[PDB]
Amino acid sequence: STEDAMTVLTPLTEKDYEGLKRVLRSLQAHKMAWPFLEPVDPNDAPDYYGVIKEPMDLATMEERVQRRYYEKLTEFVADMTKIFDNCRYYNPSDSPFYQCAEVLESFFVQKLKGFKASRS
Ligand SMILES: CN(C)CCc1ccc(Nc2cnn(C)c(=O)c2Cl)cc1
Repeated sequence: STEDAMTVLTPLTEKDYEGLKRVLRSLQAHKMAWPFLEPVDPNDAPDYYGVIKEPMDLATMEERVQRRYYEKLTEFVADMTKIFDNCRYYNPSDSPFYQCAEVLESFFVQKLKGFKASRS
């Protein structure tokens, strides 16, 4: 669609980056974001970094947003998706972390759709 191709191809502008920061800030304020605010502490999960190839967290994405690391929205969505995919890969489905990933990913999808709608 218009938004799917924009998402893949349209370079992110400074104006886009205001929208990206708003989305990230709203995730960081969400009640269910607590497991994802900061990198996974190895002492919470001793085998985590031997298993998870590309860790991700909201503080690392905040740094990348500040530095204009992302050229396309697809790259931003991929980093965010890693947070939730890593969590569901490593944890059982009845884990509170896994449940937080399900709730926060649905919230991110709601916010991401709003952001894509306003790029016009
Ligand atoms: C040092 N801490 C006890 C602080 C509390 C805390 C912070 C973040 C997490 N986040 C984790 C942890 N372990 N694993 C396997 C995960 O997947 C995730 Cl998302 C947990 C506790």
